[PDB]
Amino acid sequence: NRTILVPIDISDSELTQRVISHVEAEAKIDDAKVHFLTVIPSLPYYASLGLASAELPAMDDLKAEAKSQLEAIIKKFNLPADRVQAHVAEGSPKDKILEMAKKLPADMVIIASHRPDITTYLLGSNAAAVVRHAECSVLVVR
Amino acid sequence: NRTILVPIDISDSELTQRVISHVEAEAKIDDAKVHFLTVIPSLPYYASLGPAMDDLKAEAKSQLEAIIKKFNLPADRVQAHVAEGSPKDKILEMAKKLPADMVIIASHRPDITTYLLGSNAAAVVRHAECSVLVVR
Amino acid sequence: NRTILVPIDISDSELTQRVISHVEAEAKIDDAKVHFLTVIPSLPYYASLGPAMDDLKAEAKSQLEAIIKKFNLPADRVQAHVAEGSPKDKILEMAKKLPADMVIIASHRPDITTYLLGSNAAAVVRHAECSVLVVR
Amino acid sequence: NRTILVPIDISDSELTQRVISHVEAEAKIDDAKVHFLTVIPSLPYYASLGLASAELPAMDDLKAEAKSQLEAIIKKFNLPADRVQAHVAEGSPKDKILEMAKKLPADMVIIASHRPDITTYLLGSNAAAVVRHAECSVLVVR
Ligand SMILES: Nc1ncnc2c1ncn2[C@@H]1O[C@H](COP(=O)(O)OP(=O)(O)OP(=O)(O)O)[C@@H](O)[C@H]1O
Ligand SMILES: Nc1ncnc2c1ncn2[C@@H]1O[C@H](COP(=O)(O)OP(=O)(O)OP(=O)(O)O)[C@@H](O)[C@H]1O
Ligand SMILES: Nc1ncnc2c1ncn2[C@@H]1O[C@H](COP(=O)(O)OP(=O)(O)OP(=O)(O)O)[C@@H](O)[C@H]1O
Ligand SMILES: Nc1ncnc2c1ncn2[C@@H]1O[C@H](COP(=O)(O)OP(=O)(O)OP(=O)(O)O)[C@@H](O)[C@H]1O
Ligand SMILES: [Cl-]
Ligand SMILES: [Cl-]
Ligand SMILES: [Cl-]
Ligand SMILES: [Cl-]
Ligand SMILES: [Mg+2]
Ligand SMILES: [Mg+2]
Ligand SMILES: [Mg+2]
Ligand SMILES: [Mg+2]
Repeated sequence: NRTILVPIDISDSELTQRVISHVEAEAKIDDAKVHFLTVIPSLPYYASLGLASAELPAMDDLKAEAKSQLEAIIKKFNLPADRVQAHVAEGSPKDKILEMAKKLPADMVIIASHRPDITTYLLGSNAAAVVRHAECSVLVVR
Repeated sequence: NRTILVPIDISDSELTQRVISHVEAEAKIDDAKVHFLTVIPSLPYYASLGPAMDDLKAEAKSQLEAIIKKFNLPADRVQAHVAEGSPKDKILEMAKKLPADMVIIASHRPDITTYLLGSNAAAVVRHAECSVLVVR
Repeated sequence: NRTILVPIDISDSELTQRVISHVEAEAKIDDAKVHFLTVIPSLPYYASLGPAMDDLKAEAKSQLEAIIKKFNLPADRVQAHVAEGSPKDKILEMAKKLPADMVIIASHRPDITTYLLGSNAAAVVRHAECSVLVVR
Repeated sequence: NRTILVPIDISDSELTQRVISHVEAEAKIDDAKVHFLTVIPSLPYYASLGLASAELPAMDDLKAEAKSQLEAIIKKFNLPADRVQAHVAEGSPKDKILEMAKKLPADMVIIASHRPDITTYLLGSNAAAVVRHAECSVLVVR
């Protein structure tokens, strides 16, 4: 039965805190499996400044860390342990979200509109791309 | 408790058929009130080139009421509305006035063209102050 | 050399007045050919509720030709066109068919509402294969 | 007279190479001043993984470096030296582009649609935001 994708940006509490009741409600409808995905973004510009000569941490360690934080966030959702799965990817958030939505495949993607503290843009760049490009239903949470 | 706005384009059966399961589900979560709205478009271009709106509104209301019979919803929790104007304008205005907690809309009319999101879905998902479910 | 497509909404004087200086400038860079297009909208909603298009097309052509007289462009480098359909559809189709090297469009009808980019400008800037100047 | 903003992402040759003839042509119309801006993007997510405990280079040095590369890119435009100015900022590219467009103020912003090598998205996140949110004309170059 139903598969729901919940992209999580571990860098912000509220983008997560907002979706909780929606993800739970959508899941309870028919005991769906809920896949949570955090994406460690690629750094093309910093790359051009010589930062990877210059050094960022190993991607293997960055993913292990991002995964541990995602795992803590997942536990904030009241969902049975067998209906949940944690994923970490590397890339543009929108690219990897859309890739996973296709690969699973997702029947619904549940995302926040944007970061709370910034009002100006009514839709964030990832939310906007995902809404437009997903092949499945997309719930934009406000 | 919750209020759900369901904009319906009475001229497209598939846009309407597509959201049925989602509306029914979303309503049942907490016995929400469901408002259906259809909007008779403004024709400003035609105005530049030179029946009664009363009558068009009654026909649209009649067709929306028949469409509502395709949804399993409690009769006492449902309301139908007809408006005149740009659809996105009147959808957004009703979302603020109700106010709506969710708007449920289909993405676009699928066809042989390259678009992925319709002009009204795009404006609604962007400008609504509440959550928006874009159905595919 | 270059081909410039200039979609005109004949019903809005300001959308048209706003691009005049940009079209004139863009043309003069290299003595470009300028194609003006106005699109008579499709009314599928009205079709669901139940004069001649020949006649509407001739009136629109006539109004577009009068609008073209507000531009300083060489008469031999200008062409006017009228189409029927969704404006963005027919704009994009003509941009591919000419093909256009640039499309020059105004952003939106400014008014008391929150929108910043009109439905046709948005689709054109996104889907055109060539450069697009969005005029403010 | 006229002021043109040309946002440049120093991390890609073609996003730059494409705009050249357009920027020159727009400038020659009436001897406009051309402001070039590169934005060093803020790294909220990497921040949450402890990378700034963990270390990226000093922002002062990152800006000096980004500026030196921008300066080389600017010289690829056939423009008089007194009608050109280089800027570096820190933040979201779209935020800082829009800020500068307002502050100058810009009469036109000239931007590429997206990165060449990625076809999927017809408009990049920064291009899309700038087109929508700029108060002035925006030329999207393809
Ligand atoms: N790195 C990420 N990994 C997983 N999901 C993400 C990531 N970034 C964003 N998202 C998803 O997209 C939602 C909306 O965030 P988005 O990035 O589009 O807004 P924003 O941060 O305000 O925009 P911008 O990133 O353009 O500043 C998030 O709530 C989350 O669901
Ligand atoms: N006239 C209308 N009245 C009420 N709601 C509408 C109307 N038109 C569209 N909608 C709502 O918006 C949805 C998406 O339709 P939209 O018009 O955005 O797609 P489209 O017709 O493919 O795009 P466009 O009208 O740009 O060509 C519909 O499922 C419906 O929920
Ligand atoms: N009927 C049309 N024919 C030809 N070009 C048009 C037509 N309508 C709009 N355009 C082109 O698109 C531009 C922007 O108009 P647009 O319709 O996108 O704004 P809007 O009317 O504010 O939005 P909407 O029609 O969504 O409410 C116009 O300046 C014109 O270049
Ligand atoms: N860091 C930057 N500083 C200055 N301008 C930028 C920056 N990033 C993008 N731009 C401007 O925006 C244009 C289009 O790039 P955009 O980032 O929107 O496309 P993309 O890289 O394909 O998208 P994404 O960044 O969403 O992957 C660039 O050509 C450039 O003019
Ligand atoms: Cl926005
Ligand atoms: Cl699209
Ligand atoms: Cl907008
Ligand atoms: Cl796109
Ligand atoms: Mg973000
Ligand atoms: Mg429609
Ligand atoms: Mg219009
Ligand atoms: Mg980019």
